[PDB]
Amino acid sequence: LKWFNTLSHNRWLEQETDRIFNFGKNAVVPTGFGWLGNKGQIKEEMGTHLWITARMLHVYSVAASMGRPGAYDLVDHGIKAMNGALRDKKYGGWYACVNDQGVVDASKQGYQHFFALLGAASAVTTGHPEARKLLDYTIEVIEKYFWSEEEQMCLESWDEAFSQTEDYRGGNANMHAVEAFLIVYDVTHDKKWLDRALRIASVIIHDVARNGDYRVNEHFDSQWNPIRDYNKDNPAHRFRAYGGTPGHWIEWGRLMLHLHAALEARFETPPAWLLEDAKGLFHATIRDAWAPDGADGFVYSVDWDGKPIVRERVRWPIVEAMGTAYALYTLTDDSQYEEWYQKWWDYCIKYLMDYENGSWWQELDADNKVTTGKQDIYHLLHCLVIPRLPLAPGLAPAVAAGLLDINA
Amino acid sequence: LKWFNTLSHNRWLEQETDRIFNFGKNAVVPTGFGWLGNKGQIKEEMGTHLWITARMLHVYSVAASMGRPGAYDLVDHGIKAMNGALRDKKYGGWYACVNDQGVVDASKQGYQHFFALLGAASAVTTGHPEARKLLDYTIEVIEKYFWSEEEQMCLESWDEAFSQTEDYRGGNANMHAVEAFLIVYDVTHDKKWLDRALRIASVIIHDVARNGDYRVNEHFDSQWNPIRDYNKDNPAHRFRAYGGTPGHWIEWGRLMLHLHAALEARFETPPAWLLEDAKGLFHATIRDAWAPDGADGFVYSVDWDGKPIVRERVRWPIVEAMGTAYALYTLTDDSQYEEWYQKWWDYCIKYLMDYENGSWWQELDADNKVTTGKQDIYHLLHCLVIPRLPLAPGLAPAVAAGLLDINA
Amino acid sequence: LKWFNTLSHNRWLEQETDRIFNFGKNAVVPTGFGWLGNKGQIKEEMGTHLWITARMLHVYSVAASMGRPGAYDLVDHGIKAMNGALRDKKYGGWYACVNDQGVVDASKQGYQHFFALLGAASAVTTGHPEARKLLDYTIEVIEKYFWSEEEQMCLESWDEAFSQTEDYRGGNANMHAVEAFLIVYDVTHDKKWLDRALRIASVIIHDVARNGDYRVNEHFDSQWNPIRDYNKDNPAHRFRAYGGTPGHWIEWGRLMLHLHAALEARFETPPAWLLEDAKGLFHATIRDAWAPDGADGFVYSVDWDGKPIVRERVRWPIVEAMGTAYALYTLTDDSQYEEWYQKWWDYCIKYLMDYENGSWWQELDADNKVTTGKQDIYHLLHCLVIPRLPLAPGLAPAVAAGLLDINA
Amino acid sequence: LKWFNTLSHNRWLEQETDRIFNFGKNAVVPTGFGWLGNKGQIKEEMGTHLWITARMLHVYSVAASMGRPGAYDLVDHGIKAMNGALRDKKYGGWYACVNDQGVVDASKQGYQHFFALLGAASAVTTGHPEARKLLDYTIEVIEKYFWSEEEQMCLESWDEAFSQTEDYRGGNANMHAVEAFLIVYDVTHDKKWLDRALRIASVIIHDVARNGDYRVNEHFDSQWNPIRDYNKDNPAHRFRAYGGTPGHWIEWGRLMLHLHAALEARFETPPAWLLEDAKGLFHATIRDAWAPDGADGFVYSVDWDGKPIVRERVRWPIVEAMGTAYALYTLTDDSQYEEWYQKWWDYCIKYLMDYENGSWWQELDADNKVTTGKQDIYHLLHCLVIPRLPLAPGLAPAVAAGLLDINA
Amino acid sequence: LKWFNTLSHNRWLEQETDRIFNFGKNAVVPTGFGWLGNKGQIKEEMGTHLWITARMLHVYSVAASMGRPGAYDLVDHGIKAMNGALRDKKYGGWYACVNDQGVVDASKQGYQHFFALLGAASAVTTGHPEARKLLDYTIEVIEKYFWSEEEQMCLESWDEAFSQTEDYRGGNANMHAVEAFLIVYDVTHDKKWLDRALRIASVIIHDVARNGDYRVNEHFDSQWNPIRDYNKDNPAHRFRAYGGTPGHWIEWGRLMLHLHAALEARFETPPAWLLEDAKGLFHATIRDAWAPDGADGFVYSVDWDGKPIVRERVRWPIVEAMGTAYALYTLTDDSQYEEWYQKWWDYCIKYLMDYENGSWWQELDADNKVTTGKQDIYHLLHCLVIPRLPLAPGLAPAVAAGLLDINA
Repeated sequence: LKWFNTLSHNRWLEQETDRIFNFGKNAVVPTGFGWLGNKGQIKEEMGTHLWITARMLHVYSVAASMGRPGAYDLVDHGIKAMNGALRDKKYGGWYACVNDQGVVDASKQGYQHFFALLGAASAVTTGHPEARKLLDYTIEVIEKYFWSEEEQMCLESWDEAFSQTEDYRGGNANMHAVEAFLIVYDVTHDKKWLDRALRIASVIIHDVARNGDYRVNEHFDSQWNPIRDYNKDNPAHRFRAYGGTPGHWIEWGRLMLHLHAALEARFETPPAWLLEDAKGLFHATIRDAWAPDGADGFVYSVDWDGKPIVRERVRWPIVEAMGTAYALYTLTDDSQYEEWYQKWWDYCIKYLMDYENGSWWQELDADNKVTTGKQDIYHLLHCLVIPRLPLAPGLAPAVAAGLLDINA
Repeated sequence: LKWFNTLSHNRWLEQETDRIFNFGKNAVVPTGFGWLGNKGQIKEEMGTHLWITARMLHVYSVAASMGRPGAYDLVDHGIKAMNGALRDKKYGGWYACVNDQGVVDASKQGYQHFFALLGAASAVTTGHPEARKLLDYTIEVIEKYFWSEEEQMCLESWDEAFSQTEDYRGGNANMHAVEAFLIVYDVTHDKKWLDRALRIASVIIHDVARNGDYRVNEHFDSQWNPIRDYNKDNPAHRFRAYGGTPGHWIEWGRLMLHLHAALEARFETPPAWLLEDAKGLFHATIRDAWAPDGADGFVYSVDWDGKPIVRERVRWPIVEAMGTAYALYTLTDDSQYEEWYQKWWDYCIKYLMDYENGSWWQELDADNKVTTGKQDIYHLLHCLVIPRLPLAPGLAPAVAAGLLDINA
Repeated sequence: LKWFNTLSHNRWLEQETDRIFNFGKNAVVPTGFGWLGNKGQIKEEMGTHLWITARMLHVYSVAASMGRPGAYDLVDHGIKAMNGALRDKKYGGWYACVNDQGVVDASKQGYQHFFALLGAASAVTTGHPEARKLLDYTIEVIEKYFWSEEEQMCLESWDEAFSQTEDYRGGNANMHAVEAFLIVYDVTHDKKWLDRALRIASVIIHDVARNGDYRVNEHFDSQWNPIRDYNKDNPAHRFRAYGGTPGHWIEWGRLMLHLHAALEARFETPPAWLLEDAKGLFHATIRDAWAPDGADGFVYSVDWDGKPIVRERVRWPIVEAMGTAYALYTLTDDSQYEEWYQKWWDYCIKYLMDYENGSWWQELDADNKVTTGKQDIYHLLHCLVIPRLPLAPGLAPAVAAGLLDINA
Repeated sequence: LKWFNTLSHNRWLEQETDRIFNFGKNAVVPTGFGWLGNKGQIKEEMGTHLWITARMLHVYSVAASMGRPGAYDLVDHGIKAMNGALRDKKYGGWYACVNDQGVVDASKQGYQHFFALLGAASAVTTGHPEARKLLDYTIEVIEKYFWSEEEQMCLESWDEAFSQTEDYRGGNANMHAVEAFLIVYDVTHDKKWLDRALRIASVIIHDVARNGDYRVNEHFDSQWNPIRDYNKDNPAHRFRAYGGTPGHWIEWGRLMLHLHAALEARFETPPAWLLEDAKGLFHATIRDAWAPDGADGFVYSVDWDGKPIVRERVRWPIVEAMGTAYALYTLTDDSQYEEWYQKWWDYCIKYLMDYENGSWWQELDADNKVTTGKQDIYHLLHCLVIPRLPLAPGLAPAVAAGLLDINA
Repeated sequence: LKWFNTLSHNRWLEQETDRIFNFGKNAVVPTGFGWLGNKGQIKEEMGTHLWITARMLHVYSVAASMGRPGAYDLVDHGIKAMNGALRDKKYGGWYACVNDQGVVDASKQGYQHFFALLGAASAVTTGHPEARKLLDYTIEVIEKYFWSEEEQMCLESWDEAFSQTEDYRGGNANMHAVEAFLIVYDVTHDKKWLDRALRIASVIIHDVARNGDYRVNEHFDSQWNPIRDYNKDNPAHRFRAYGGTPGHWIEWGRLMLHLHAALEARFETPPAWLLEDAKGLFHATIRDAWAPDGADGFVYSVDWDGKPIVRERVRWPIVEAMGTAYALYTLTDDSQYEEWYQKWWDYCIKYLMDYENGSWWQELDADNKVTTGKQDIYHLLHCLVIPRLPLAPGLAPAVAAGLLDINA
C-alpha cells in the first residue's frame, strides 16, 4: 500500500539500480557504447549508435553522482566518444551510427541530437572538465539545424552535409527536445530553454493531443498539420508506427510535470494545463493501452479510436508509466497513482525482470511471454531513480545536488 | 567557539528575530510604513518613505514564510502601499516620500527603487496573489529608468517626470541593485539579472575597489570615472560622505558570495575573483575600520589613507560585518571568520541591543555610548536569519523554500 | 504560504501555548478551577463550575505530557476536585457548580458530564495513579444516565437526584460526547465508544445537518424531532441560541475527521461520508458565517436562510475553524485549507490575542473591536497543539505518545 | 510521565536556562563577580568572592558554548579576574574574598580553590586563548597545596602564606575536588585526575558513608578519622553543620555516575560500586531528608539517626537531587527516577522559582514560604543542562562538543 | 563530484566492505589466521604469521561493531591465537610465525608486535572478556622491549630470547607504533600514548622527511642517523625497499591527522605542523609516485630524486592514498582532495578489484596488468570504513561508539 517515499522501498530501487548499472558497463567499445544483447554481450553488427552513446553518457553521469566507482570513467569515455568518430568533423553534428571501420549512417537525426544535448547537460552535472564545452557546441548544433526559430518547433532530420532537411515533423524528436531542454535549463537558467519546452508542449499536447481525447499525434507535415493516415499501409511497423504510441503519451505526461515543477521552483505559478494535460495523457494511456485484450501489460500502438494495433508488450512503455505515476502522485497525493505504480512493479518483476541473464527483457507476447536485444537501460532510471527524487531540478541535476531520498 | 550551524545558537537568533519582527509591526501607517523612534513609536514628521516601506515589505515576507501570524497581513499592506500613495500614477515609479495629505518628495531615486525591486521580489516568495504583478511593473520601471543597457550599470536618480537623470553614479544605488537583482533571479531564474549582477561587481569591485586597496570608491561621474575628491569640502555629511564607508565594503563582500553560490547552484564554476575580492573587502574593513581608535567597534567613514573620519559607531555596519563573516565561513571553512562573528555578537549585546526600549540602538559614540531613531530592522536579518541559511538561493527565497536551519 | 508541518511555525505555536498554559494556572481554587476574567484574575462570584474544572484537567494533562513543570500538579488537583465537593456523593455524578460555601447548582448537565469524561480520559494519558479509577467511575455515570441505550443517543440533563431527565435533546451535548468518546476509545479500545460516536455523527450530521445545507440543527424533542423554531422569540439569547451556530458546524467537521483517522489507524477503510460531511460543514461555515456583513470574522449565530443573527465575533468559533482547516488539509492536502488557516491566524493576532493583559480576548463586536471574561483556554489547544499532531490518536493521547511535531 | 530526552521538555529547560543566564549577568564587577540579591542587584557589602567568581567563570563557559552572545565576554572577564585582585601574586593561589579597596579574606580555602580548578577547566572548553595558561597555573597550585600526595586525599585550607594547613579534613572540599577533577580529565586525559577522583570517592563514600547507612560523614581529623560530634554544640549553624547534609549525599551520587560514564567512554568496565553507592546515596537522601516533617521539600541537615535538624528548605539540595535523578535514570532506565524528577520540578515551580523578581529563591522555611540572597546560579545548570546531556564527557566539555539534546 | 559524507556513496562502501569481510573469514586456521591466496584459499605453506593474525583480530573487531554475525567469533579466535601457539611462553612476546608443528620464525619483530598492540586495542572495543588482559600484557611487552625511554623512539627487533636488539631503526616499525598508540590512547585515555605518538612523528616526519622534500627516510642506524644507501645492492627487493616508498609517506599523513583530531577532541589546539606536513607528504606522494611513467597508478618505490625504481602498482599504496585524501578533505574541506579520492576509486575498480575471484588483486605491472597472494584486507578498511567516520576517536573505537556515517 505505502511504497513511495519510504526508505525500505527506495533501498530496493537502489539495489535494482546497481544491478542495471552493472549490466550496462559491458557496452563500452572504442567509438563509444555498443549494442547489448539478451545476455549482456555486444552485438558488433549493430555498431555504435549516437542515441545509445548519448543515453549512456547521461546514465553514468547519474551513476557517478550516486557515488559509484567507475561510473565517472564511463562519463569520460562518453565525452571523448562525442568528440570522436561519431562527430562529423566536416559538417558538424554527429553521425547516426559508426563502427571502427568508419561511418555506417551519416544522416543527422533530430531525436538522436537532442539525446546528445541531454547527455551533455547531464554530463555537466558531474563537473567533468570537458562537459561544459561539449554542451556549448551541442547547443550550437541544435540551434543551427534542429530548433527552428520560424516555426518555434524542432526539425526531424538532415542529410550528412545538412544540405536538405526532411519534409516531416515528428512528436518524438520534439518530446526528447523537451526532455533535454529541461536539463539544459537546470544547468544554465537561460530562460529560452524552458520557454521552448513549454512551447513544444503547448503545441503537440495542449493543442493537438488534447483535442483528440489525449491521443498524441506523432506525424505532421512540414506545415505542422497532423498526417493521421501516415504509415496506414505498414500498420505493424514500429518505426514511426501508424496511429498513437501510448508509451509516448504517458512519457509526455511526466515531462510536463517536470515543467510544472521547474516553474514552481522559481516561485512561479505554473499554467494549469500542464497538470490537467499530464493527467489527461496518463488516463488515456490506461484507457486505451492497459490490458485491453484479455491480459495485463501495455500494448505498443493504438489506432485513432482507441483500438490496439501492435499488441506486443514492449518494456519502456510500462517503465515510463511508473515514472509518470510517481510524478502525478507527487503533485496530487492521490493514492490511485501509487496503486498503479505498485501494480506495475508486480507485473515487471513477474514478466520483465531477468535475474538469470541480466537487466529486463526488451518485449513480450500479447500474452506476456518472452519473444523477440536489451541495448537500453536509460529508460529504467525513470522508474528506479526518479521515484527517489523531487520533480525539480531534473534527474541528473537532482542526484548531483544530493536530493536522493530527500522526501523519504 | 562553535556557533555557526548549531541549533542552540540558531534558536537564540530566532528569538531575537521575533523581538525585532515585533518591534517593527508598529510602523504600520495608512500609506505604508512609518519612521520608528527610540521607543518603537512613529515619528509622524518623517512621513512615509519609499525605502522604509519597501524594506518592510521585504522583511515581513521573510517573517510570513517563518510562519508568524500577522506577517502576511503586513505583506499585503506593503503591496497595497506600493500600489497606492507611494506610486506615481502619472510618470511611473514611486515618490521618494509621501504622507496622508500628499507627496513629500516626488524625486525618483535609484537605491530607493532598487529596494522597491527587492521588496517585490521577496513578496513574490510568499505567493501573495498581487505580488508577481507588482514585480513585473517594478521590472518595467527599473529597465526603463535605472538599468542602463548602454552603460551596463545603474543610474542614480531622476526628477519626478523622468525628464533628466543626475550627472552622478554611486556605488550604493548599484550595490542595492546587485542585492535586489539576486532575488529577482531567484524568482525568475532568468540568466540576465545575474549577468547584470556580476557586471556591476566586476566594475565597482574587481576593477576600482581591488586597485584601491579594497577601499570602495563610492562617487562617480556620468562616464563612471572615480571622483575621489567628492565632498572633500563639505563636512562629515553622511549623505554621500567623503571618502570610503567600510560598512558598505563588507556588505559588497557578502553580496558577491551570494552571486558565487547562485552560479555554483546551476552547476557553473564561478569566477575565482568573487571569493578573492570578498576576502579582500573583509580584511580591508577590519584593517581600517575595526577598533582603530583605542575602542572596540567599526568607525563609519574613512579616507583614502584608511584613517577614520566619522568615528561614530553606526549599527548596520557591524551587522553586515557579521553577515559577511558567516558567508566567508561557509565558503572557506576558515575559523577566523567565526571568531569575528562571535566577537561582534558580544559587542552587539553589550552596546547596541536595547532590551529596555526595544530593537537596537542606531548609533553610538566613538566610545560606544548612546548619543543622538530606530527606523530600520531590515539590516538585522542579515545577522539573525542569513546565518541560518545557505548562500543560495537568497534570503526570502531560502526561507520560503524551507531551508531555515538546513545545515544545523 | 507554507506553515503546516514546518518547525518554524510550530515553534511559534508552542511559545504561544506556553503563554496560555501560564494564564490558566491562575484559576486554581480549593474546589477545582475558577472562572478567570480579563486580567487573569479569579471572579470568585462565578464559583467553581464542573465544565471549567473538567476542561482544565484535560488542558493540564496535555501540558504535563509536554514536559511543563507544575502541570501535573494541576492534574492531580483536578482529579481531587472531581472526587471532592463537585461530586454528588449521594446520587452520583457531579453538581453543575459549587463553591467553598456549598452547592450552587445541583443539576446534572450532560455536556458538562461529557466534559468530565474527556477530562478523565485525558488525565489517564498522564499515568496519574487515580485517573483510571476516575474514568471508570465516570463511565458508569455516563452509561447509567447520559447514554440512552434505548435511543442510541445522548440525553441532555437530569435533576440533582436523577429522577427525571429533560424533555429536550441537543447537538452540543452530543457533540461533546463524540469528542469525549474518541479519547475514551484511545485509552480503552472498547469498540463501543467509537461506534457510539459514529452513531451520534450519522444522525446529527449525516442525517439532519446534511439535508439542511449543512446547517446543524441543535434543538430536538425527546423523540428526536428537530425543533427548528426553538428559542425564536429570543434571538440574541446565546444559551441554546435560536437557529444555527456556525462555530459548532466546523467543530463537528474536525471531530468527524478524528473518527475517520481512528478507523484508518486500525487498518479499516472509513466511510466516505465522514470526510464528505466535514468538507460540507467547513464550506457551510464560510458561506454563512465568514465576513457576511462587510467585516472579517465569524458571526456567532445565523438563521435557517444563512442570514446572521448574533453578529458579535466570539473567540472559540474561529479557533475551532483553524483546527478544522488543519484536519481537512491533512486529509486532502488541498492548499485552500492552509490559506484559510493563515488568514485566520492573521485575524486572531490582529484582534483577539491580548499580549498586554494575557491570553486572548473572548469577544468583539461586529466591527471586531474589544467589548469589555477570559475563562477557558481549552479551545485554544485546538489551534495551538492540534496542528502539531496527527489526527489519530486523539489530542492528549497523541502528545503522551510523543507525536508532537512528528510530521514536521 | 515522559520528560527525559523529549524535545518538548528540553526546550522548556533551555528557555528557563536563558532566564537564569540573564540573571547572573548583573554580577559583573571590576574584580570579578559580585553577590546578587533577591532582586538581582549587587550586594556590595559582600564584595568579590573567589568561589562565586570561579563558579560564574564555569557558568558562562557553558553559556558561551550554547551560542549566547555576551557569555564569552563574561568568560574573558572571569579569566582576567582570576589573574587580578583575587590572585595572591605574592604567595600564590587566590584570596578567599576581595573588594575594590583591598583583600577582605586572605585565607586559602580548599573548596574555593577546587572551584577555581573547575572554572579553568570549563573555560578551556571555550577555546579562550588564556584558558589553558589559567588551568596550568591552577593545577600547579592544587598539587602544591591541596592534593596531599602523602594522604592521597584533599586538604582543607591554609593561611595566606601557605605555611600552615588546617588541622581538619572535610568531604565538601574533597567532593568539589572530584567535580573539578572530572573536567580537568576531560580537557587533558591525564589518568591521574580520574584516578584521584576514584580514590577520593572510594574513601569518603565507599569506605565510610556506605558503612553509615549512606549518611555522608563530612568532618575528619588529619588522619582521616571521622569527627561525628563536630559542632554538636551548634547544630542550627550552617557552616560545617553538625551531622549530615543530605544535599551533599545525593550530589556525590551524581559525581560517581559521571565517573562511571568516564570509564565507559574509554572502553573500560567501571567498578560496580560507583553505581551501587549512587543508588545508595539517592535512597538515603529520600529516606532521611525528603518531606520528613509534614510538608514537601528537602530539609538541610540531618541527625545521625536520620532526624532533621535544620528544616529550612535550601535551594541547591533539591536542584542537585533532580540532577542525580537524571543520572540514575540514564544508567538504570528505572522510571522511579523520572517520577521523582518530575515531582521535584512541580515542587520547584510552585515554591522556588521566582518569575516576579528573577531567578529562584535561595531558601524557604519549613513550610515552604520565602525566608529572609540569590548569589548563585551555578547549581541550577545541574537540573537545567545536565538533563540534556550524556554523562560523559562532563558538563562544559559535552556542551562544547555539541552534545546538547543528543539523546532527545 | 560529491561523494564524501553522502549516504549513497557510503552504502556502496559498506556493501564492498561486506564482500571483503566475507573473503577474509576463510583465513581461519587452528593457530590463528592463515595466508590467503588469489582465490581465497589458504596457502598452508606460509603458516601463521603474527602480523596477519593481529591484523585480522583488528579487522573482525570492526566487523563485530558493525553488527555482523560471525565477526565476534573471529575476534574470539584471534585472542585465543594471541594467547596460544604464537605466544612465546618462555621469553615473552610472540613468535613471528608458527604452524601446527611448532615455531617457524622465533624472531621478535617490532612492526609485528605493534600490530599485536593494535589488534588488542581494537579487540578491547568489542568488550570481549579477554581483550583488556591481552592489551595489558601487550603493553608490558612493548614498554619493555620495543619502546626505548632513552631514545624516545621504537626499537626494530630482537632475537627469540630477547638477548640482543637489531643494530637498526626503521620508520615502518615506528609508523605502526603511532598507528597502534592512537588506538591504545582511545581505550586508556592516557596521554602517554599520544605523547609517544606525537614524539615519533616529530622526528620521522617534521624533522627528517620535511627536510628531504617530504621523502620519508626509513632506514636509520642505531644512533638514528639516516642510512640513505641501505639496500642499494637489492634495489628491487620490497622488504625495507631502497630509497623511499611513497605508500608509507601518504600513510604517515593520515596518521598525523588522527593525532591532530585526537588533540582537538580534548580541547587542545594541535601543533600546526601535523596538518602542514600531512599536506606536504600528500603532495610529495603524487609528485613522485603517481603516474610518473606513462600509465596511471602509484609506483612502489622511488629514489632520492623522486625517480621511480620499483614500478609495479602494489595495492596498499593507493588504498592508503584514498584514506589520506579523506582525512585531508575532512580538515581542509578543499575539493582537490575529494577529486583525487574519486579518481583513485575509478582506478581501483578498473584494475585492482576482483569480483571474479574475490577481494582485490595484490600487485600489478607498471602497465596495471595482473601477474604473479591476497593475504590482507586490513588496509582496505582505510578506504572503505575510514571515510564513513570522523578522525577521532580512531577506527575501531569510532565504530564501536556508533559513529559510522555520523557526518552523512
